[PDB]
Amino acid sequence: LAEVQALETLLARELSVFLTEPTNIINRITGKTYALPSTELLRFYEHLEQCRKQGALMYFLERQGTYSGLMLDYDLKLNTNAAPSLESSVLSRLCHRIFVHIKNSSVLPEGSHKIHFFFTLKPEAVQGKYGFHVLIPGLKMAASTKKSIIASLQHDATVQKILHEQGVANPESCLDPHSASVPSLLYGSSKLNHRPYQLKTGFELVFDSSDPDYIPIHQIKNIESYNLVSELSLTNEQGSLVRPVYCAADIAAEKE
Repeated sequence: LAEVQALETLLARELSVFLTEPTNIINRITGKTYALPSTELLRFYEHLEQCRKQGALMYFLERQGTYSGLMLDYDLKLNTNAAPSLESSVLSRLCHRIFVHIKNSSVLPEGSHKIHFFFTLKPEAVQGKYGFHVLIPGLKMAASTKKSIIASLQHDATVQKILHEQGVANPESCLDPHSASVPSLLYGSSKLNHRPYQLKTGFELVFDSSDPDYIPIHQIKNIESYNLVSELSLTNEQGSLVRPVYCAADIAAEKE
């Protein structure tokens, strides 16, 4: 733990400079809030990944803010008491359905862009409920656009059919309706009494405004070869694999 303590004091000395005053990151272990600029987020995520690779206990939260990446928090009750299979072919269709509502939102920028979907599930169940996040960290959109996509996915009959076929006993009440507001847990961190979400697989989706009908979805190879906490952050913009796709958003109106 010696090398973990060295990083913990390093984080404390590098983030104390950004202590909130009369907010994007919360350290629930220490109860201190910080206002980090985007230029300094990559160094922060670089230090967390070091602590993650050593199994350090951390509990950092990331406020989704008004304009950031999209997260979908599912809390599913399964037909059996075992964790969901979540085969790659099933999650690929989920990506397609999620993207159909993204394209229909009319916020995507012009040109060719790479979208990355990430699926992390909770290791153990809480109150008989299993959960998994669908992180689209590089695709930055407004909070209202997230509520539109979330509301559409709640009524998406195709998504409900897939979940029910996988054994989900609550396909209509599993998607958190407040997914656009809850802070995103950084990858390696979790509550003291709960295990951290583990990344199963990610998918790469290439989209071109020229040909909108061609939507190839391929699985990501060597995801663990990247700074996972940085690639999965909804507010990171300096990732290597995940490159930001800035969607249309009225910044000020979205805050008001």
